[PDB]
Amino acid sequence: SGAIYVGNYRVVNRHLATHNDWANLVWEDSSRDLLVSSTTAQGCDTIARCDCQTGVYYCSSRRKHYPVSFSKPSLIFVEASEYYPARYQSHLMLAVGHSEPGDCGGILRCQHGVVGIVSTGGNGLVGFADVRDLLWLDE
Ligand SMILES: COc1ccc(C(F)(F)F)cc1N(C)C(=O)N1CCC[C@H](C(N)=O)C1
Ligand SMILES: [Zn+2]
Repeated sequence: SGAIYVGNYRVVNRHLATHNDWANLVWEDSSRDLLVSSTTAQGCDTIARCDCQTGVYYCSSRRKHYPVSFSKPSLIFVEASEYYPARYQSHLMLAVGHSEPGDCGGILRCQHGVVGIVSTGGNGLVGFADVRDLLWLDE
């Protein structure tokens, strides 16, 4: 579990979104596994605007942060689940890093701010849904 709070927005994995997220929907994209809902309280997370390929992510299954090198956002094949059929997930970045089911939602950050959230992995890999291209999160 986990979310990004920036301005009047909450960014979560689309497969983990709640009834409240869907009743206050701003934008969602099944191909990115993202959903953004509106909030009453003001969020203070800073979104990174960069092409960093190094950062640190929070891994709940180890209660630890890990430094990682990660790939550029791209279309990557993802296995079927109770939430999606087998498909290409867009704007996904992979790193060699552990992860298990509930790790979805952990933040990846670089020196500039929030880069994205854990959305994939499996077999010793973890993937991140990138949010750096969503320029409207700041306004
Ligand atoms: C880092 O995520 C994982 C962690 C562990 C596992 C494992 F292999 F153990 F079952 C799997 C994953 N994945 C990849 C995963 O949870 N899903 C399931 C829900 C939908 C997510 C999506 N973006 O489509 C993909
Ligand atoms: Zn950066």
